Amino acid sequence: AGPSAPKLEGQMGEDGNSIKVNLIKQDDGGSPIRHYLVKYRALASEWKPEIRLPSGSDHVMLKSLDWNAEYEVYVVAENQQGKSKAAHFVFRTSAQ
Repeated sequence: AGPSAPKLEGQMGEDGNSIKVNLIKQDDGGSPIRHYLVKYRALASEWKPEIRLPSGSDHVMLKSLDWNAEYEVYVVAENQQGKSKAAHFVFRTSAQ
């Protein structure tokens, strides 16, 4: 039970490996949502030191990743009355 997994919109910075993951909400039940659990990995190493967002954020970010590499970002959310499944955002970095 609980909210539905967030929708992750991808904004890539012209730096080549600067990634902003925007967390769009849709169904929670009056938005009783609490922060996000964000963990991501690349096509080289898995699960990097994950991060927990503030209690009610808008996005999560990662900077200075491997060039010409693929990345997987998994974002879970918490809610007053339980947890909300993980949504998966996938992208690739630019070339150095």
